[PDB]
Amino acid sequence: APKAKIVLVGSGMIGGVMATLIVQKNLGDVVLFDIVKNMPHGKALDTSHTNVMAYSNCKVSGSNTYDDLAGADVVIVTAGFTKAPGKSDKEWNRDDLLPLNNKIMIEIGGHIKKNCPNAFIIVVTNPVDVMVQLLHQHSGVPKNKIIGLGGVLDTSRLKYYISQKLNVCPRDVNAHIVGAHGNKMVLLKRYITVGGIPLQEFINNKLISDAELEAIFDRTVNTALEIVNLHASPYVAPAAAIIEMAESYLKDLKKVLICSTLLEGQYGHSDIFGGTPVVLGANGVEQVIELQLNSEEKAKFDEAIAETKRMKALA
Amino acid sequence: APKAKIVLVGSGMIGGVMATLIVQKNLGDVVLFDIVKNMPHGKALDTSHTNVMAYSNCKVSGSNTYDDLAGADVVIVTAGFTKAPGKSDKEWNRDDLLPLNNKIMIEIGGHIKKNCPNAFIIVVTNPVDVMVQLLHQHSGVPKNKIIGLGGVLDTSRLKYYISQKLNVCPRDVNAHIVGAHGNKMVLLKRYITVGGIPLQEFINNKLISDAELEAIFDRTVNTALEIVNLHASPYVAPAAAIIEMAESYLKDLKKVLICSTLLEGQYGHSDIFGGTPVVLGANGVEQVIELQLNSEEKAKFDEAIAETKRMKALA
Amino acid sequence: APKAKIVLVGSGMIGGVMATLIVQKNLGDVVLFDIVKNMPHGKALDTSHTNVMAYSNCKVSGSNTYDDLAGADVVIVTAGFTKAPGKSDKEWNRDDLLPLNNKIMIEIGGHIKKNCPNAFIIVVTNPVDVMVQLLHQHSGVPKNKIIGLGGVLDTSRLKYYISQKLNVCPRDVNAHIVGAHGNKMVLLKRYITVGGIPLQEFINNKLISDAELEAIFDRTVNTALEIVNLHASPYVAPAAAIIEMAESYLKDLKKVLICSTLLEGQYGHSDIFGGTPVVLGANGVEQVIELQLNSEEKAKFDEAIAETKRMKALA
Amino acid sequence: APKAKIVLVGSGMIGGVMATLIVQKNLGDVVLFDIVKNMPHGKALDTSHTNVMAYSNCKVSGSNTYDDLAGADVVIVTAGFTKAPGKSDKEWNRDDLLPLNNKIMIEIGGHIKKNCPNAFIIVVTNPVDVMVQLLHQHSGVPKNKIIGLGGVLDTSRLKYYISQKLNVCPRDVNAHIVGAHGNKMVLLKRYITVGGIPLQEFINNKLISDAELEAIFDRTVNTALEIVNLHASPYVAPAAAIIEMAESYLKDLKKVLICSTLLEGQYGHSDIFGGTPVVLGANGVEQVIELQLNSEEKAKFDEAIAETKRMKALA
Ligand SMILES: NC(=O)c1ccc[n+]([C@@H]2O[C@H](COP(=O)([O-])OP(=O)(O)OC[C@H]3O[C@@H](n4cnc5c(N)ncnc54)[C@H](O)[C@@H]3O)[C@@H](O)[C@H]2O)c1
Ligand SMILES: NC(=O)c1ccc[n+]([C@@H]2O[C@H](COP(=O)([O-])OP(=O)(O)OC[C@H]3O[C@@H](n4cnc5c(N)ncnc54)[C@H](O)[C@@H]3O)[C@@H](O)[C@H]2O)c1
Ligand SMILES: NC(=O)c1ccc[n+]([C@@H]2O[C@H](COP(=O)([O-])OP(=O)(O)OC[C@H]3O[C@@H](n4cnc5c(N)ncnc54)[C@H](O)[C@@H]3O)[C@@H](O)[C@H]2O)c1
Ligand SMILES: NC(=O)c1ccc[n+]([C@@H]2O[C@H](COP(=O)([O-])OP(=O)(O)OC[C@H]3O[C@@H](n4cnc5c(N)ncnc54)[C@H](O)[C@@H]3O)[C@@H](O)[C@H]2O)c1
Ligand SMILES: O=C([O-])C(=O)[O-]
Ligand SMILES: O=C([O-])C(=O)[O-]
Ligand SMILES: O=C([O-])C(=O)[O-]
Ligand SMILES: O=C([O-])C(=O)[O-]
Repeated sequence: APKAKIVLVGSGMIGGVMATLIVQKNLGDVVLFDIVKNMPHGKALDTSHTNVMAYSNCKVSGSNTYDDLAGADVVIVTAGFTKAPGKSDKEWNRDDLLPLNNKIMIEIGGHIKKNCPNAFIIVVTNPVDVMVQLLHQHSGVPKNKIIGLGGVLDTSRLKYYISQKLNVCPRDVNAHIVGAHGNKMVLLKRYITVGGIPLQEFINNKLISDAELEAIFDRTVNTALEIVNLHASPYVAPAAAIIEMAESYLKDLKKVLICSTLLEGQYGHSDIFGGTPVVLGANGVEQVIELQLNSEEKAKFDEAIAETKRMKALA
Repeated sequence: APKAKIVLVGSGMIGGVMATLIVQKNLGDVVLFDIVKNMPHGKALDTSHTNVMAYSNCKVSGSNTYDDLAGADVVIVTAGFTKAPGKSDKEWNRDDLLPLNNKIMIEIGGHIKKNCPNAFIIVVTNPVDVMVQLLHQHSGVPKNKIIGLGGVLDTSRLKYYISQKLNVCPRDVNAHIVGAHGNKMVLLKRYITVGGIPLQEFINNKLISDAELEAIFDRTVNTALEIVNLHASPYVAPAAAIIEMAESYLKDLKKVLICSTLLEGQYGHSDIFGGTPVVLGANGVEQVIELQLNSEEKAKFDEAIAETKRMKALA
Repeated sequence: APKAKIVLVGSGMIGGVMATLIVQKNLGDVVLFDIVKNMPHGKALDTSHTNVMAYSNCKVSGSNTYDDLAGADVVIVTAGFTKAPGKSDKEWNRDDLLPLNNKIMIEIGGHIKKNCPNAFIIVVTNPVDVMVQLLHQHSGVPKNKIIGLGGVLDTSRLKYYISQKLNVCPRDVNAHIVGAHGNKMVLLKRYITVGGIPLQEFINNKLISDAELEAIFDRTVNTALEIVNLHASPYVAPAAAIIEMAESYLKDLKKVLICSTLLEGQYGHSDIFGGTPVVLGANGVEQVIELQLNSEEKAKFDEAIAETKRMKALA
Repeated sequence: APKAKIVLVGSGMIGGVMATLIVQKNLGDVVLFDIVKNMPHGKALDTSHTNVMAYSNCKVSGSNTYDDLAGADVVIVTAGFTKAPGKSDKEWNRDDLLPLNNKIMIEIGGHIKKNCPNAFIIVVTNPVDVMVQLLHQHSGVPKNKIIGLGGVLDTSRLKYYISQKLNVCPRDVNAHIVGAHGNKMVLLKRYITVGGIPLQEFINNKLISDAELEAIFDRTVNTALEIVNLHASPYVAPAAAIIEMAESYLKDLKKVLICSTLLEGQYGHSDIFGGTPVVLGANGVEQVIELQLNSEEKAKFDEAIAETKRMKALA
């Protein structure tokens, strides 16, 4: 009334799952945009039939034409590479995607600025905390209208693994991972709860040990690498996390979700994007929540931001 | 496969909303049982038509026959009075329902024992922490198969009021209210989080004050009384809370939900029911979670239990 | 984005269920407006807490102030009486509500015209086909922006009863009831299908007989009277039907739903509202579908319209 | 209570989407079984994290071990090839998959018979009407406990394309495609409705022409080939169709869904599987609905069955 138009800039693995989920949730019309000929049209056609099964009414079209960004309410950018040429799966590292994906963000930014400067933008392309700022710079959109995927996905993994040990509903575990989406992501032990209860109570009761949690933390950090080596760069959970973010915007849910956003002094950092809880509603990023980190937690945050900064200089 | 059978023992205000929600969620077949002639049949007929609008397939029938408890998978007991004769709305107090509702619990307990001893039982009738134990005693069901409504409802109010001030999604506020469902309910300030973050951070940031929270606590405790004086004994949110509990059981969600359950030493209390977080799944109460209360919080818990104990002696 | 504002003009039995369902479906902010003091505020407060259980974010407020119609995207009018003074339940007839409810529609129409002339209006108050046109006249809204409840509800009953006999999913039965919502509602036997198959195939196979269908038709026509005599004027299924209609508008689903709408020559009738399939989407009534009735079916349609016309002259 | 166990025998493109949708809908625990090492474990891990985003509690595990079929409530067989070696995309034909997939069905059948003879089986592997009977023969399961995917998917395409022309909600178009899932699928023009109304009324009103419908029929038959040539063998809509079928079984919805099932005289055919409306509920195929085809429609049905029969002799 009128339906949202959601343009998926990138129609690869994450793009495909997002289109599926958008139709399931009847969230809006979908454009699967890609530079690859034919493929987005095929995925769009396949996906469009699910309107019947889902009792939805969302158009799904493919596109190779950047001007289809015109009219977009939400733009989700997954365009780019998941691996660097010559690198084995064992040495997979998001940092190595920087020289492959940087020029793509600049190009897409220019098209967003021309065609849909008032759209809400979600950047996914890795290394995401670098790429989101690059796209912010070139798209010209306001700081409250662009975020990067990271924390919703990283914490989904931490929350899930803890829930398996404790035999509780996965979403009843809450947790914070901040700073950057990469190997220096900051897993804040102090900010884990189970049914709203400090995780430390469960540790005290010997229901999960500190050593078990350490292993879960390592597993969380290395989850993408683990999945890359088993199969592929992850896509199902990334897509679900992105759609949770987009839905909070579209429906004005005002969920607290950890995303990469422009810092303007929070944690002692400015002029850079980093992962922190934000509130997503109809006005985009309605609030940037600054966790009251202690000095040791802040030092870990600084290590994460330093990686983003290092790569930004290489970009 | 086969569909759950859910018997609503009591087809009044809460019963009606529960039947509506069960059909919306396609949770199982419903029996609206009541002692009142004709009424449950009328409500059942009205409600049954919503299967079409909801794309569900749940039978909804009315009953005046206790033997319809046979085959029940879940029994929800709302049977009883919401007010005592002669009392004004201003002096409404759940304690005064004790002499009206006690004999009803005994009667229903006998029918559950005969007809559906393996059912999962949710007791709602006030004063609920007294009534749930009375029904436990007379139904003979295992301790893991019977709970009382309280904390999900009480905390829904606290969570909601805080969310309104902070402009976040209501369910992103988490909170614990324990001990008893009544005027001595224990609102645990230390156990409030917003997006998994200690509420104290928001207080420190002057986004909500300690004085504002005090007023919200008072409002939470007095919410039922407020609604009684505006309209009626509450029913929509009670129904939704009950269905959240029943659904966690039926679908094995293993949600952490605060309910009245048999204490066997937790908080220093035995041989009594009280409100505490529990995990609800396919095996009923799968875990009783004991909050690691400090001495001052425990003293408040003791005050709540003392009220339940006092009335149990009067019953 | 921004959330729809849905004003329920009338906060009685149907109003209450609608508010509940709106929060369940997260459809928009809700105002429960009524002339009765305190009651709508109490219902609103109770209902608002269900945002937590439902993972929704819809405001629910009560109102006695007509100016709260300002800003409404959807207005649902249930204001008025369900029974006439002095009449027994056995002689309940929607026609007798005419002198009670006519002035109410005029009053509400004036307030809609002043405060929300661009809102989409759903009229429920009986006798609905008369009341909807009266409100159209006094509100001044376009013909595509106002409909009356009838056919979705009447057919939910027919569809449901047939589904019970045939042991199929209720919504897999499709059926048309047209003309007017009252005792001369036209049940079109030729337009019944089961899984898209003509009902006649099932009759031929002796899975349901013509005599059984006749009894189901009578039951359908007399369903409201049946429920009135068992309990009350129906409210759960009416609410669900209304919300199905409102949702199709709000989400641009373009569902085909039978509603009372202004006829401009369809079926040989003009200058009157009657029940017919329409398509509801973002532009309101996007299409009025005229069934290609045979002469005998049309004669029944004429009998229904004649009742609406007779009462319009009395109004 | 206890959760269903759903084993996906085949963890390729359709398997992946099914696992995603099962978690979205919280339908049961999932095993992604495949002969490929590592891949199913990677997909399972990725998918499992979506329990958090979806508020679900479904295990998702990978497997290379056939014995994990033990305990299965539902088994969905997508194992096998989507294309034949040496064939271009332009000459893609499901018939050519016969020599590649036949031995796979026999092998899987033996493992089902040993490990989960009481499971409900959905066969997807092409050519599906041949493969489903082969699996029936080797698994030994009852005729009411095994179906093949076809008609839900084929009709989703027809329904969708018509809905686009008529600007109505996709699922408000109903249609039947019977006989076989392949190039001789029978598109029954007489059995198309829109909002329960004969499509012929819309043709009479010049809202869609007979020539337009002919083009839509051709498009429907050739949809898989179209998607193969644009992208890949279809997977998103196949997955959604399969999950609609599985869900109707698991939740006892009793939906009418067109599937491949054992014919025992319907349409004059026995000892073969073919596509026809069936009712899916807790007892599996609860009803086989025989459309009362006219002689010309039956001749088309016979042509479809003849293809299945021809390939069965080659198998
Ligand atoms: N931030 C996160 O939490 C997170 C998580 C997972 C993956 N990722 C990243 O997301 C990105 C996409 O992952 P995927 O699995 O979907 O990859 P993919 O390779 O399957 O899809 C990427 C698509 O981008 C397309 N593309 C390239 N240039 C384009 C352009 N200019 N415009 C439109 N499309 C273009 C490619 O043709 C391809 O189809 C990768 O960079 C990956 O590393 C980020
Ligand atoms: N625990 C909680 O958080 C909570 C919250 C709200 C209300 N309540 C309590 O729930 C109860 C029901 O509230 P309501 O608003 O639905 O009340 P209600 O008066 O509308 O309905 C109660 C129904 O119980 C019926 N009844 C009486 N004896 C019966 C019997 N032996 N078997 C079956 N039915 C019988 C009555 O006829 C009536 O229809 C009250 O006791 C109320 O105080 C508890
Ligand atoms: N069209 C249909 O299919 C259909 C179906 C069922 C009921 N109905 C009709 O819907 C109407 C409402 O039914 P209900 O069960 O909700 O009745 P109800 O008596 O419970 O509620 C009606 C409410 O309207 C209020 N009211 C009176 N004047 C008002 C005004 N000027 N502004 C706002 N509110 C006002 C009353 O105070 C009352 O709370 C009745 O007329 C009933 O006959 C229509
Ligand atoms: N009936 C229908 O309407 C319909 C529609 C679309 C596709 N299909 C068919 O479904 C099948 C699967 O399609 P897809 O897109 O998922 O193909 P896919 O190639 O992506 O996946 C098939 C999987 O089967 C696996 N496999 C092979 N042998 C196996 C065995 N013995 N046990 C377990 N797994 C085994 C492969 O390793 C592969 O991962 C194909 O035969 C396709 O033609 C049917
Ligand atoms: O960035 C990624 O690839 C991830 O974490 O899924
Ligand atoms: O017990 C009650 O009445 C309540 O809190 O709603
Ligand atoms: O109009 C009514 O009262 C009904 O049909 O529910
Ligand atoms: O069988 C197929 O490949 C299809 O129709 O999607």
